[PDB]
Amino acid sequence: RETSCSRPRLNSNLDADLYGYRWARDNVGQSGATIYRLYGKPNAPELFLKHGKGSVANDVTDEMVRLNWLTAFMPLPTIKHFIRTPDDAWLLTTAIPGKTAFQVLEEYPDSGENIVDALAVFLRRLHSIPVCNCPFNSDRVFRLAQAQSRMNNGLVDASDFDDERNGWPVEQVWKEMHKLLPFSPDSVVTHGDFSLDNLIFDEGKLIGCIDVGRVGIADRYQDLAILWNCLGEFSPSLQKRLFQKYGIDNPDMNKLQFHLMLDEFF
Ligand SMILES: NC[C@H]1O[C@H](O[C@H]2[C@H](O)[C@@H](O[C@H]3O[C@H](CO)[C@@H](O)[C@H](N)[C@H]3O)[C@H](N)C[C@@H]2N)[C@H](O)[C@@H](O)[C@@H]1O
Ligand SMILES: CC(C)(C)n1[nH+]c(-c2ccc(Cl)cc2)c2c(N)ncnc21
Ligand SMILES: [Cl-]
Ligand code: NA
Repeated sequence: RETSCSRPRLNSNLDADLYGYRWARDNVGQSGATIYRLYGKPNAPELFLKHGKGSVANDVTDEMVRLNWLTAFMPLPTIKHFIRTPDDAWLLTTAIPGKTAFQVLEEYPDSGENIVDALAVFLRRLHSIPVCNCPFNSDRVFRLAQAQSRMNNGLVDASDFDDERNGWPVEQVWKEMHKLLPFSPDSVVTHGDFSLDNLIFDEGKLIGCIDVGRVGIADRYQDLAILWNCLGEFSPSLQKRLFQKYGIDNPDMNKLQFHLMLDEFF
C-alpha cells in the first residue's frame, strides 16, 4: 500500500556547519583520508573534517558507524554531520581538546609512568565493554583477510615495517606471521589502532580516544601490541609497565609478535 504525497525537505546541509571557520590541512590519517581542522571561530568548538574518496570513503564510513556506536560507552569525538555519495564520504566531528599521548610524553618526559598507567586504565575500561553490545567483528580471521588483500593489491607500506622486519619483502612477513598460528581465542571490544597518537590528554587527564575506524571484537593483544610497540620508542620500562598496570603477569610473546606483524599490513 502506497499513498501519493507532497514534496518534503531536509533541514541541514554541510555548508552552514562550516561557516566562519579557519581552514587547515593536516596529514593524511589512518586510511589516507584528507583531514581538515576547523578552528578560529568565536563561540564555536574546534572541528575536524575527514574526506575519503573511492576505497578511502569506505574507511571513513566505517569510522563513522563506530564513532556512533562506541560513543555510548567511551569518550569519543561527537559526529556533527556525515555525507556519503557514490565515490565520496565526508565526516565532520567535534575535536577532543588537548594533546596526544605522544605529544605529552615528549613534553613531560618525567610523566611517562603516570601516562602509561592512565593509558592502561583507559584500555581496561574499553576492554570491559561486554561483547554482547558490539555489532563489529574485527577478529584475526577478518583482519588476516584484510591484510591479504592489501598485500595482493599492492598497498602495504614495506618502508614502514618495524626494525626487526626492516627490508623484509611483504610476502616474507606474511609467511612468517602464519607460523605463529594458531593461538587461543580471546574476545574483547578493541580500538584497533591503540597508538600514542590516538589517545588525547588535556590538563593532565586522559579524556578521550580518536580514530576508531578499526573498532570491533578482537583479541585484547590487538590493542596491547600496538601501544607496547609505541612505548618501545621510549623505554622498555614503560613497555613493561603497560602490561603490569593492565594486570598481565607474563606477556604472551606469541600473541604480541603476531599483532605487531599483522599491523605491518595496515
Ligand atoms: N600505514 C598506515 C598506518 O601507519 C602507522 O602504522 C604503522 C606503524 O606506525 C609502524 O611502526 C612505526 O611507527 C610506530 C609508532 O606509530 C613505532 O613505534 C614503530 N617502531 C615504527 O616502526 C608499524 N611498523 C606499521 C603500522 N602500519 C599509523 O600508526 C597507523 O595509524 C596508520 O593507519
Ligand atoms: C584525525 C582526527 C580527525 C581523528 N583527529 N585528529 C585529532 C588530533 C588532535 C590533536 C593533534 Cl596534535 C592531532 C590530531 C583529533 C582530535 N583532537 N579530536 C577529534 N579528532 C581528531
Ligand atoms: Cl581520499
Ligand atoms: Na561518549
